[PDB]
Amino acid sequence: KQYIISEELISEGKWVKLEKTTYMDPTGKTRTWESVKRTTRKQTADGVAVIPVLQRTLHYECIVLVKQFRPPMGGYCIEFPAGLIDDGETPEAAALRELEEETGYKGDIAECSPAVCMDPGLSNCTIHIVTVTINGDDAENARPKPKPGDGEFVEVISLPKNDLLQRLDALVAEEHLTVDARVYSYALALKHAN
Amino acid sequence: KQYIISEELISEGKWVKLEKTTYMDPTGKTRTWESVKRTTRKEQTADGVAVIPVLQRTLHYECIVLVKQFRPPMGGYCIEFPAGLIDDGETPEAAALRELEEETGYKGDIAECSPAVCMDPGLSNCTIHIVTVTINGDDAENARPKPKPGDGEFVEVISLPKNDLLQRLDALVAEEHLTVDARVYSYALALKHA
Ligand SMILES: C[C@@H](N)c1ccc(-c2cncnc2)cc1
Ligand SMILES: C[C@@H](N)c1ccc(-c2cncnc2)cc1
Ligand SMILES: [Cl-]
Ligand SMILES: [Mg+2]
Ligand SMILES: [Mg+2]
Ligand SMILES: [Mg+2]
Ligand SMILES: [Mg+2]
Repeated sequence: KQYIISEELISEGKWVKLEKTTYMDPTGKTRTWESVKRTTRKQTADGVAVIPVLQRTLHYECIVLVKQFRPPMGGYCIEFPAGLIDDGETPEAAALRELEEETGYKGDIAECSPAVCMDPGLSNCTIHIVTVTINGDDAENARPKPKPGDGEFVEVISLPKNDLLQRLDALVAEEHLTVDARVYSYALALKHAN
Repeated sequence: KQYIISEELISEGKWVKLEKTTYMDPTGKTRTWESVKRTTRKEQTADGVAVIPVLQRTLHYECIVLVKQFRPPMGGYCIEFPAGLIDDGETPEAAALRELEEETGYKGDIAECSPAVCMDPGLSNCTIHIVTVTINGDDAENARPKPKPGDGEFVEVISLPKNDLLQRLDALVAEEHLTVDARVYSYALALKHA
């Protein structure tokens, strides 16, 4: 019933552009929206986010997260490891590379989502959520070597999966950080299950 | 260590703006970023709310109540948690219960309310509270729920069992052109992983 009529460029930066979208509502009334898009997509999606399950025998399973200064937020955020998918990369492979660059961990693909939207009221940004287990007992993950590209400054924070939500709430209360909504959603459902 | 130096307007719409952010990196070097922000945020603790609505009924498996809407930024239909912006002076909890009723017809009870969490911190400053609400579907008020959408809001309600949410979401994605929201997918993945 609904569809895009036209998109007017309002402003293009190097990384992000702003558009005026004209669309047909289900009545037959023409309406407008202000949309954002990244200029970097071709791809299955703009990016990947990695859910990295760190498994070490005789330890709690942990979820590996990253803390970074985020200039749109003017502050530090706690997120799943994540980045853009390179021209001609599969989402799986983008996931293992990002996880290594950002955390030093080398992991295994467990499962891969379809393309899912980041903030559909605002942007067309999409990611694949890639679940990855990390054999924390293998020698290659013993002393993880993070390989951060230019201008990435990443702190690695591992939290137990079985208490994820309480541990994040504690970091927020103590450290003036913003947790990522996907992280929080995941943490919430771990408590809401069963 | 890192902090904002300046924020320069590039382009302001009625609803969304684009800014050039200058910040200090942890090496002591100036860098820039392109930041999106919504024009509607005032004194709220966040831009919006998303509602995790747990529909409870005697002799029924618990359902998660979701909404399907056309999203002009995406050029297509998206499956999301019920959600909207927080009105000036409104509490996140009030916004949540109101949005939930407007979009779905259901009258919820507050369970919990997150701190403000970021939607896409590499792109925007946009934040929400994620509000978990239970719906007593045995209450006569919630028997034949009537949406009360606002102007230009066109919503379909989809209720899926919590105990099979991820497979049911995948089935819907198999049947049509539609994108699942990343928070919904994250929550569904955690329910499997638990
Ligand atoms: C119903 C009407 N008051 C309205 C119309 C469009 C929008 C909007 C939101 N985000 C991006 N672009 C446009 C908000 C409100
Ligand atoms: C590596 C460095 N040239 C760089 C710097 C900034 C960004 C960026 C991304 N999204 C929005 N705004 C800015 C991407 C890359
Ligand atoms: Cl897992
Ligand atoms: Mg990253
Ligand atoms: Mg990266
Ligand atoms: Mg809404
Ligand atoms: Mg609404």
